Amino acid sequence: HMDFSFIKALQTAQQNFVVTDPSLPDNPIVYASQGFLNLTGYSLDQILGRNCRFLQGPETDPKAVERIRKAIEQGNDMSVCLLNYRVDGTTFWNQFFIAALRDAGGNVTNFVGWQCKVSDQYAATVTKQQEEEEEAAAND
Amino acid sequence: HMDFSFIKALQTAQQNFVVTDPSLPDNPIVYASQGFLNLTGYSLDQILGRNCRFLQGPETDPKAVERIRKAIEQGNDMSVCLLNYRVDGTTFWNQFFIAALRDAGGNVTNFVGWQCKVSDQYAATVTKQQEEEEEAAANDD
Ligand SMILES: Cc1cc2nc3c(=O)[nH]c(=O)nc-3n(C[C@H](O)[C@H](O)[C@H](O)COP(=O)(O)O)c2cc1C
Ligand SMILES: Cc1cc2nc3c(=O)[nH]c(=O)nc-3n(C[C@H](O)[C@H](O)[C@H](O)COP(=O)(O)O)c2cc1C
Ligand code: NA
Ligand code: NA
Repeated sequence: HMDFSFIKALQTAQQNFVVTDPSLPDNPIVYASQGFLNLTGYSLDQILGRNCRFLQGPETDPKAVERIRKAIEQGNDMSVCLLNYRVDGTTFWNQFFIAALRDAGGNVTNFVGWQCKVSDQYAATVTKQQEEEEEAAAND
Repeated sequence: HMDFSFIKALQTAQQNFVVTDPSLPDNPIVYASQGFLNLTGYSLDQILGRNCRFLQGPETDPKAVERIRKAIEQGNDMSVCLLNYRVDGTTFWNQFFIAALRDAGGNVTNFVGWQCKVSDQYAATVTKQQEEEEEAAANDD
């Protein structure tokens, strides 16, 4: 159950992340780390106030995006590896974690998204495990 | 280790981390990632069942360790940059995050510690901010 301490931790450790505000229209970015800007090639001015879906493109697996979409609807933390796109259309494997931050009332005030770029070889092992988990699940 | 979402995230992202069990004497390591073993030079046989304090040595700031000690006592998540030691006695700057993980009853069942190695130059800017925050605080308290 992560709090503002998690944002401070990601910031000081120079991680790639964004903070969104679900009380605003389309749950937009309200903060992006210098690491995120370096990873994606966007300026802060190009992404502030925008939904993170601009990272997706035609080879992104819609099943991975659906897992993120459901986690946001439910306020559930989760992680998934999926293909994302830079400002120039080049791709990277994003081992992605999303956490819902709640106030003392237990209301979700913000989401944090942490992007870790992984190698093609490692992504192939992680997406194979995800494909296997997805099948085990659709058998139960 | 766990079904805790954050532990799964740290594991899949190949981070350096440990999980402890505060229900056991001296809150020992019950899980360490391959990244932690690679960063510190320890093998699992040397660290399972041990308190993480083996990472400290003479140049570690005791004020940083005290902040971690208090966070554990209170079940508060926090981060701090402090000097830590590998098994061979060589040092590295550990930008460190600790989180308390709770069951449905809200009891702390585990702590997770996430170690990010940072450069001497970057650590110098972070510890300066810590020194400045400590003074600003003692001008209130
Ligand atoms: C904090 C946060 C971070 C996100 N980061 C990513 C990301 O790194 N990659 C990605 O493909 N989608 C990311 N998303 C997901 C999209 O913003 C979006 O929620 C998803 O595409 C589902 O919504 P849609 O169907 O309206 O596009 C993130 C969402 C949030 C709230
Ligand atoms: C999950 C967890 C991870 C820890 N990781 C570190 C670390 O990376 N570096 C460190 O110097 N101390 C770390 N500690 C702190 C020590 O284990 C210990 O709590 C601290 O030295 C204060 O207690 P003591 O006064 O009994 O030594 C960690 C503690 C826990 C519970
Ligand atoms: Na796009
Ligand atoms: Na030692």
